[PDB]
Amino acid sequence: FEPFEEVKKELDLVPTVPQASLARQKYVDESESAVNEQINVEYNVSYVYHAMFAYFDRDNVALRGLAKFFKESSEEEREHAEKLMEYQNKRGGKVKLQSIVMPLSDFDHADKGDALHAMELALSLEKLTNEKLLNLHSVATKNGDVQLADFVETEYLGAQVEAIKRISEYVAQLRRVGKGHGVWHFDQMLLHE
Amino acid sequence: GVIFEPFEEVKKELDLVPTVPQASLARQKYVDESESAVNEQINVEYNVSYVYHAMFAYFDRDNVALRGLAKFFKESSEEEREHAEKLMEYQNKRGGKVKLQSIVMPLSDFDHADKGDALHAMELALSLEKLTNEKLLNLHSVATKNGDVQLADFVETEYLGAQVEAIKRISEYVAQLRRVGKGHGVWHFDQMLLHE
Amino acid sequence: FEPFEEVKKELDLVPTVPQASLARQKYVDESESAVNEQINVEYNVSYVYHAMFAYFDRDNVALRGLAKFFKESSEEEREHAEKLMEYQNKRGGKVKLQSIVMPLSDFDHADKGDALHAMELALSLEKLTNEKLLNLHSVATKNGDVQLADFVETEYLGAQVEAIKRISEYVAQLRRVGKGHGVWHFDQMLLHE
Amino acid sequence: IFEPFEEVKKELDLVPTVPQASLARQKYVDESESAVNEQINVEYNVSYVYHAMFAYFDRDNVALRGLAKFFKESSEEEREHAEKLMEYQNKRGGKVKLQSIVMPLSDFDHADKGDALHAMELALSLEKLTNEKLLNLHSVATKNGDVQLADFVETEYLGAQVEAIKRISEYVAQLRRVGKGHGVWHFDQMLLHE
Ligand SMILES: [Ca+2]
Ligand SMILES: [Ca+2]
Ligand SMILES: [Ca+2]
Ligand SMILES: [Ca+2]
Ligand SMILES: [Ca+2]
Ligand SMILES: [Ca+2]
Ligand SMILES: [Ca+2]
Ligand SMILES: [Ca+2]
Ligand SMILES: [Ca+2]
Ligand SMILES: [Ca+2]
Ligand SMILES: [Ca+2]
Ligand SMILES: [Ca+2]
Ligand SMILES: [Ca+2]
Ligand SMILES: [Ca+2]
Ligand SMILES: [Ca+2]
Ligand SMILES: [Ca+2]
Ligand SMILES: [Ca+2]
Ligand SMILES: [Ca+2]
Ligand SMILES: [Ca+2]
Ligand SMILES: [Ca+2]
Ligand SMILES: [Ca+2]
Repeated sequence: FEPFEEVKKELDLVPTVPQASLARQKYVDESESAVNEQINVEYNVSYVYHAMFAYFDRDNVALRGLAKFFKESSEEEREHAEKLMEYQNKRGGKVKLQSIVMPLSDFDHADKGDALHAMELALSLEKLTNEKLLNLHSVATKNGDVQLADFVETEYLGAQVEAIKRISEYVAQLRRVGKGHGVWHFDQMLLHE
Repeated sequence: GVIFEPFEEVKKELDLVPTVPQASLARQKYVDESESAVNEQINVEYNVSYVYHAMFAYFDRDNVALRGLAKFFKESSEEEREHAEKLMEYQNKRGGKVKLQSIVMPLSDFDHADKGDALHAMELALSLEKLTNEKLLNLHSVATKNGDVQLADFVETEYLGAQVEAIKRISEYVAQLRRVGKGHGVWHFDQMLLHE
Repeated sequence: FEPFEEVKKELDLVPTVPQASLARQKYVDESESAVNEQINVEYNVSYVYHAMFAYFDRDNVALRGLAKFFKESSEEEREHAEKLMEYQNKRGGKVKLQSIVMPLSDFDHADKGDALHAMELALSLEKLTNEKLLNLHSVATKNGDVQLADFVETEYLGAQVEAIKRISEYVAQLRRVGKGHGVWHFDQMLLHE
Repeated sequence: IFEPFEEVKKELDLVPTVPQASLARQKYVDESESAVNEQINVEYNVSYVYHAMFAYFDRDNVALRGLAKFFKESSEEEREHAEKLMEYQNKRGGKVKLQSIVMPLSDFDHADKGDALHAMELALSLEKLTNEKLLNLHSVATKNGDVQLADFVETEYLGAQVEAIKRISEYVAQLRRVGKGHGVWHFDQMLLHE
């Protein structure tokens, strides 16, 4: 091994124009795009959770535990997006934030009750996010990006499994306690959890 | 530039949420073969825990009196049970159902005239750790073959690195026991282990 | 009393073969065997409780208080087995661990509800263990082993009575609160007890 | 049904007897052992090059104390990268074989770029080369089916390598922005106190 002989083809590949990443290495456009797509997925879920917070924070709904949970969840989802934005820049890809569509605003449900409906929606959104994460992982693996696949596994896939179980447990408890007094009590639990 | 519509895309995720009470709500892309393989590994770890407990019980005998080895095997048994429990918790995180299986009777006596009890037991422990490593790698192969990305990662992250460390650690014990020789040497090594 | 006269009959009986216990004194094979049986009983209950924990830790069951209680109980039970293994060695008996059978995996019950059913099962297991402990004490007394009897009463019988009252109270409370909200509430109490 | 005492037989009589043989080694093929040794030499060589760069920037007539400190610290860290692989080799029961280290360049001045920018561009290229080498090592592991070696490379090296590449890229970018003379000296003061 001769660093100065083998580093030559590396020093000649150092970008000249100011707009090109100096760090980018073995990071293909398809991977860059998939990371941007996931940033948009996380940001969308953040926005949906913020909508759910705004619903449960209504005076006539008055489920303070669920409001707090969705408010904190929204904040956490934004962090998930930001971590991906930072990762994008670590790899020398360019972050491209995309539009975020209007979420629903009302989360009432006659049969299920608002709490259960909202938690079932949250569970489905977390499972949807997991599918998107597995897709980002598929793009990494298809393109042979070893470090991207590891990043997704280490920072996202495990936590997503945990998030899914946590919400699943909420759905289960909400189904057990039933509407009315039980839901209010579950909400108190969540308020103080 | 709209590339994702959560409320349109969850629709299929919503009408897939179980209604029957015995069904997991969390389970997602976790196939029966993976679930079974995790149950099998739980039983592997629990068996090893029981075997180490048998070894503790032997070295704790008044006439054997190797307190460092007894302590090591006792702590190893507890750690192995933790390895089993972490897999049990993982099963439930993935929405699989834990099924504890029977645990076979271990040997009770670990004497060996030629090698000496201490070296014999450490070589046995080494072989058990290597066997467990093989089982773990087999569990990993099941995940990779079925394309379970997160199960493969769990196994690598939580088990494989530690297993390599456990194997080197016990290998070092075997080497030292061989170096010090039977009698005074083994007793001294045991004192070291007792205070390690 | 002449220690050195009375002792020469005890000094020449000190075992010489390395496989023989030096400590063992007035400890008959039946007592040694009965101690090994109780070790297996305690270990079996540890395993059953671990199976109970694994059931209540399911996302769709989501009774965190019961899950925690059975998890801690499994650990406590293994400690009960271990203390008997150590006792065996104190008396110069040889520990022989035996097979542990596969326990039930599922604990749902349509009529009683899962929580009440599992607590009634736990109560029955503790009563069975008590019967086994009293049988062990009986073996000790039949054989005139004074210190084995003492060890069982001091270390096991009192604790067993407390465990049985504790679980009986859980059963009673579960019956009082009823299924649904009540069970979930009881579970919260247990979670924080 | 799992029977530890039956299945352990295969392994129990595979336990090596000769003092020279690893007791730990399991599913670790010669090609992986060799590739780990190669990477040890890669890291050690980069450590040596950074030490050469330290020695240049520490010259009284160059007097870029921030860059000197940065390269000195980088040299020590690179030696730690080498040593972690040496320890890993022993964890897996492979035999460490240290190789020769070639003479590095001693002077890092550059008429057009200026010494600071040239040295940082060189460092960036060295880190990218090391990344390619690490990915090669990972490829050897994957090709040979060594699950734990691949995991070790990803966990201990690849993420850190990405961070080191971004870090030095940022230095190159800043040196380009501030330009030669007062700007470089000021960047150097920043790095000195970083
Ligand atoms: Ca998320
Ligand atoms: Ca932030
Ligand atoms: Ca942040
Ligand atoms: Ca571009
Ligand atoms: Ca939990
Ligand atoms: Ca283990
Ligand atoms: Ca634990
Ligand atoms: Ca535990
Ligand atoms: Ca099933
Ligand atoms: Ca990993
Ligand atoms: Ca007990
Ligand atoms: Ca203990
Ligand atoms: Ca203890
Ligand atoms: Ca006997
Ligand atoms: Ca008494
Ligand atoms: Ca009381
Ligand atoms: Ca390095
Ligand atoms: Ca060091
Ligand atoms: Ca060799
Ligand atoms: Ca990995
Ligand atoms: Ca930074």
